[PDB]
Amino acid sequence: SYNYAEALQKAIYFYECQQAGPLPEWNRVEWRGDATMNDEVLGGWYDAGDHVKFNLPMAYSAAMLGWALYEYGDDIEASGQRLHLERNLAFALDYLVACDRGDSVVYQIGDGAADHKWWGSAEVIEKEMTRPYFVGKGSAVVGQMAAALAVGSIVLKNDTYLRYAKKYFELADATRSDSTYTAANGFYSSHSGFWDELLWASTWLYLATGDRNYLDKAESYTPKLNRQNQTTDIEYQWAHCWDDCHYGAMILLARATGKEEYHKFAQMHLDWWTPQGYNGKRVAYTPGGLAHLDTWGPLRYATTEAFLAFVYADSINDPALKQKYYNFAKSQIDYALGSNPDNRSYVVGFGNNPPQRPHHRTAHGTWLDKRDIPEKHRHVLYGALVGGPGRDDSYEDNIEDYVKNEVACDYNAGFVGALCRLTAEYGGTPLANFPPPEQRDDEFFVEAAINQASDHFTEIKALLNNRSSWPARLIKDLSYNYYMDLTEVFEAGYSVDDIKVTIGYCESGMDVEISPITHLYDNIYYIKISYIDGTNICPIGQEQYAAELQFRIAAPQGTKFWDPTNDFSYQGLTRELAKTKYMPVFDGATKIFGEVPGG
Amino acid sequence: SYNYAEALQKAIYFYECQQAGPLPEWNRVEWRGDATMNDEVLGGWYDAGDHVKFNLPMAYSAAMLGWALYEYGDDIEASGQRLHLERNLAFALDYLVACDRGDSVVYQIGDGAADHKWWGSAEVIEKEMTRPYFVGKGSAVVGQMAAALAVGSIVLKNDTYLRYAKKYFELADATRSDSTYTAANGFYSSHSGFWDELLWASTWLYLATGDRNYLDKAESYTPKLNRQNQTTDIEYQWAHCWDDCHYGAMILLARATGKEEYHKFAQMHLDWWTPQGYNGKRVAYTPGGLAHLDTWGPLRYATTEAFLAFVYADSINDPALKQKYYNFAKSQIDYALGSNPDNRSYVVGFGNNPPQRPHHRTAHGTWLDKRDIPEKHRHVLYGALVGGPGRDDSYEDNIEDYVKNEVACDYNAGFVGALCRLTAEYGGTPLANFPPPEQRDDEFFVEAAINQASDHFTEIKALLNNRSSWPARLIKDLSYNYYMDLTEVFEAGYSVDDIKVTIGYCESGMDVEISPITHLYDNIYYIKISYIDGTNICPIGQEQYAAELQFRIAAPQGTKFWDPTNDFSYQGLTRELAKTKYMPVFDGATKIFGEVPGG
Ligand SMILES: OC[C@H]1O[C@@H](O[C@H]2[C@H](O)[C@@H](O)[C@H](O[C@H]3[C@H](O)[C@@H](O)[C@H](O)O[C@@H]3CO)O[C@@H]2CO)[C@H](O)[C@@H](O)[C@@H]1O
Ligand SMILES: OC[C@H]1O[C@@H](O[C@H]2[C@H](O)[C@@H](O)[C@H](O[C@H]3[C@H](O)[C@@H](O)[C@H](O)O[C@@H]3CO)O[C@@H]2CO)[C@H](O)[C@@H](O)[C@@H]1O
Ligand SMILES: OC[C@H]1O[C@@H](O[C@H]2[C@H](O)[C@@H](O)[C@H](O)O[C@@H]2CO)[C@H](O)[C@@H](O)[C@@H]1O
Ligand SMILES: OC[C@H]1O[C@@H](O[C@H]2[C@H](O)[C@@H](O)[C@H](O)O[C@@H]2CO)[C@H](O)[C@@H](O)[C@@H]1O
Ligand SMILES: [Br-]
Ligand SMILES: [Br-]
Ligand SMILES: [Br-]
Ligand SMILES: [Br-]
Ligand SMILES: [Br-]
Ligand SMILES: [Br-]
Ligand SMILES: [Ca+2]
Ligand SMILES: [Ca+2]
Ligand SMILES: [Ca+2]
Ligand SMILES: [Ca+2]
Ligand SMILES: [Cl-]
Ligand SMILES: [Cl-]
Ligand SMILES: [Cl-]
Ligand SMILES: [Cl-]
Ligand SMILES: [Cl-]
Ligand SMILES: [Cl-]
Repeated sequence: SYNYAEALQKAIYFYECQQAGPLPEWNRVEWRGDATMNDEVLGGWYDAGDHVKFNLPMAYSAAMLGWALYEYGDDIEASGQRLHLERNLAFALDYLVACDRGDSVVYQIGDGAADHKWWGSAEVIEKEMTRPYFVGKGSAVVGQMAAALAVGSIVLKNDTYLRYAKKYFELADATRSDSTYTAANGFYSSHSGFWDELLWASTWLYLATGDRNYLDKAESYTPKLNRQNQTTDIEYQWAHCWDDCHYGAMILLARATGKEEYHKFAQMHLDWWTPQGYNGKRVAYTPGGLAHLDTWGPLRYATTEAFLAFVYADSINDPALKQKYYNFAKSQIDYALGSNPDNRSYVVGFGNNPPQRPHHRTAHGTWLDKRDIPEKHRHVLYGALVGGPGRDDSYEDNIEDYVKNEVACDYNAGFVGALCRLTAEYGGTPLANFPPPEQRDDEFFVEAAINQASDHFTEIKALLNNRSSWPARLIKDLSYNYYMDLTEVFEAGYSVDDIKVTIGYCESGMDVEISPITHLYDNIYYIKISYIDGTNICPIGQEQYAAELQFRIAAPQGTKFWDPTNDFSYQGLTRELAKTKYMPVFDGATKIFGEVPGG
Repeated sequence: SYNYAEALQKAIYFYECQQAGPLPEWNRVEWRGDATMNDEVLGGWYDAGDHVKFNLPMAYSAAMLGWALYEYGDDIEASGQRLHLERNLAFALDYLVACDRGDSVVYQIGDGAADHKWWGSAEVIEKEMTRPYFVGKGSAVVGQMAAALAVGSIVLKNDTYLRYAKKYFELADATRSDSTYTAANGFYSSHSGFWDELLWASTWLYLATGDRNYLDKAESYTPKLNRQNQTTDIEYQWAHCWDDCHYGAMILLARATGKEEYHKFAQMHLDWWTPQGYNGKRVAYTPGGLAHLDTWGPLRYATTEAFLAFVYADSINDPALKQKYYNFAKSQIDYALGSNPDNRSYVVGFGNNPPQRPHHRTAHGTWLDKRDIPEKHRHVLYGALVGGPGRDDSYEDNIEDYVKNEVACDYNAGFVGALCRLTAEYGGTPLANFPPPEQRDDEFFVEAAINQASDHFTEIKALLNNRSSWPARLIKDLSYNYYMDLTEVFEAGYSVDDIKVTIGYCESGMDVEISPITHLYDNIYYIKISYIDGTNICPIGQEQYAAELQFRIAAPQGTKFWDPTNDFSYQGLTRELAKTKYMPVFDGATKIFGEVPGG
């Protein structure tokens, strides 16, 4: 089968890849640093392969993580993953508490259009754009926030989360309107309305407190749910998801009240997902056996359903129904992990032939605001469940396909609960030395070329690069040195002041200084090129990743002695721009790349 | 009717505006310097409003100026213009001799297509492009060169001119082909063929030598001349012009031999030009009275025929014919001078309401390869006869109209000879102080703007301009100074070494240095911006006429003393670029523009 413990390990790690700054000390991702530190609310998760904090799918995802712990936290101790899941969840819940603004909440950080227009790493995005925030009291988003904190308070034994959960619930339930929820439009619009979120939140508050007032509230919301088409049944032909949690709330109410109506719903809905269907009606299935709800993120929907199915089956006694729901659930998870017509994992860094080009900016690690360069991802986004194949099982691993190769908090969330269930049952041993170290590239370096050369001068075209990625970062006090040998000038009967330093081109907006020619030792001299605000050299675009200077060092015109062939920093240069080690880069007084004459 | 001596004075001065480098000592044009000094053959005239040396019209123009002297040289001594005409002619003839290559000649300098694509002054064109030369033995071009030298040898009493007239004629007569005359195609293509040039050259050689053999040659060419349409007559329904000199040749042979065939031709030809016409055939006439041969350079054709008409009338005795031809001649010239429906001169810088926007590069004096800027010409192209009006006497003085407002060597050539005839008869007094000095604008200067101001720095955007025009020219050792008062620095406890100079932008290809901050006197200091090869600041285009530099002069970050309001070079600067006199420009050690503190 699969190593379900390893899959869970990675599936949890994914959330560490998504953390906004400040990072917790326990963050295990070597290519992530503090990012978006000027955000109006710190911490929390970037939503997908972007850098927007969208509170609806964020809170949804945390609620699902808390649900996993609530069902199976004791059952996953063997795998060693319980503590990882717990602290990863607190990280998000802390963000939700931090969004509190009294009569409203911060519900979004980032303008989605502007965020999406740019391709580059989290840690440098503030060099590209200012990130706005948005405040309101939308019942769906605030209700999902309440739900997340309620389940959170239970599994994390935390009074503060419970107090915020109640506050948020009262706010959503007083407001009864999504009219102040605007900034997520077209990305995470409230399609189903807010009645499902009030149901889901009050259900979890009932589970957290035992106060039957919340049970009464919860049940009072079920006649407000959307109907299946034009019938009197509650809608069941869809998945538990970021926009609609009434599905799982009904399952939770089945077990807590034992009432018939909730079991009838549960089995109607779950039946529609199974290959056997509900009275001849069923979700689309690929020939390969994937329950395929929609073009967008079909694995997300099916793996979340596998979780609901495991929980409902674990909660009933009928062996026929248990087997049917268990076999549906395991079949969807196993599809995602490799049991499909291509025998390939749809989880990054897991299993056989996993996706290698997820639509994920920071894991990609470009310097150029381009998706095609670099042609391979510089980092491994371990654990990320991709969108998945089409209705016909077709799929290509292509960074451009944000439909099939998107990754997201909400994709991973229900998938994590399902993997908890499968680990509990089959165990497995998590990877010992995970995550292993990545192969790194040079991050700060000069590329140089002989721009023009004559028998009295050397002209150098120098581009000081910031292509950092481990993590992408900014360095203000950047400089580099050009080392020369003046033996031939002295031997011909000339001196240092016979040699003059000039500039032939200085890139606009890169405030720059060049030192006088300076003695190092013997006949070896150098100039330092210093950028006053080196942070403007950053991997955010075609123009910004490198600063260009053209400088000339010249002997008096007409003369013939100049010999650049013995100059340390001239070594290996051609007419073509290339990386060189012999023009070393410094951060303040510390050399960070290259070599120096002697030492 | 007009001050013909003044018109003649100016018409000759036009050729001095046309001269290529090296210019003779006696050149009277303040806005012309040595130009195109890298040409394969030096001297000669730029053809038109451009900078090509086109040997066919150049030599034709020379031959015509020679003819003027031949007929009316003694008669114009009263005008004071004989010497001026003679040395101007000698200038062009010297060029024709210098074109000798033995079995071939240089017949063109500059590529017409390449030259005409660019709009700027003669003296800076080598910064723009590299000029080719062309060699061949075209019978028309070699023949015309021979003719010019043959007449020149007479009027200037010069054995070398005769020697080369004979050389070129023998080459043109042995080759009998225009096949190697290709470089001027589309500009000065040989349309008529070469038989007319051989007839013209051999006629002038006969008049120079008295050698009967040249007469026999000349007469032997007459059967090869083009016919008039389908008929038996030699073509008569055009003008003597750069392409076809058989008209003047027949007039010369009429007088030399007295033969009836030549007299018959001349009268037929001249009748076709007169208002009475020739047996019902006539050149087009504008209602205002201009014989209008063609939309291109109509004044050129009419005024050349005025000269031929004067010469033929002065050579016969029939009183009716004399009066008919003289009336025709004087009426064409007077039209050009202002006897027209607009009562306006079509000679630049002469008479009432003359043209002010001729199609002439160097006279315009741009700095940025545009016709429309500056909107008034910087220089007065005295004496230039423009193309002239349309068929209905319409005309607008528009730089863009290269049909109506073109000027050229051949436009002025016949014209000069006709003005010689008129001043001979009516005299007139030439202008005593001609040419008077031009009003100049500033040529080298800084435009500056406050690029950014802060409580601890000044940042300047500075453009060092070369919009030279009197004459357009190149300066290598260009620099300018930025002056500051550092009183507030010292009063706050800081030193000169606490003030840092950086660069925020340096235009590509402009080798520049900036001095350390330098003491002038008291608490006045400066930095000198020096361009190592300032000849790259030149008025040849939008990028070239100025070098942009952004520099910053900064006290430490955090300090509050910096005060630009007492800095000499800050006076008057705003956030928009403007010329400033307080950032003086230097050529080497010489201040060429602006003011210095304490002076
Ligand atoms: O009407 C059918 C069901 O619709 C459900 O809402 C879905 C929207 O109709 C669907 O367009 C949307 O898709 C998202 C996708 O979830 C996300 O991963 C991607 O980035 O953006 C897509 C485009 O917006 O998904 C939602 C939720 O699945 C209702 O929730 C449900 O009640 C209704 O039956
Ligand atoms: O075909 C009739 C006559 O043509 C004469 O040639 C002229 C060309 O036909 C005409 O196109 C050319 O026009 C020049 C113009 O003179 C010049 O100022 C301008 O810059 O460019 C135009 C294109 O070259 O003029 C020539 C000369 O008049 C023949 O010489 C003549 O024999 C013939 O009957
Ligand atoms: O919203 C769908 C999808 O969009 C992704 O961004 C686009 C962006 O919309 C467009 O402006 C830019 O030109 O191309 C990018 C890359 O496709 C975004 O990256 C995804 O997160 C999102 O699912
Ligand atoms: O040959 C006709 C006429 O052309 C003029 O040059 C043009 C040039 O051909 C074109 O490339 C450019 O765009 O505009 C200029 C000005 O019209 C040339 O200046 C004349 O001397 C010439 O008679
Ligand atoms: Br609000
Ligand atoms: Br590993
Ligand atoms: Br080293
Ligand atoms: Br005057
Ligand atoms: Br201070
Ligand atoms: Br002064
Ligand atoms: Ca909803
Ligand atoms: Ca050396
Ligand atoms: Ca001809
Ligand atoms: Ca000051
Ligand atoms: Cl990968
Ligand atoms: Cl690559
Ligand atoms: Cl040849
Ligand atoms: Cl008449
Ligand atoms: Cl003028
Ligand atoms: Cl102007």
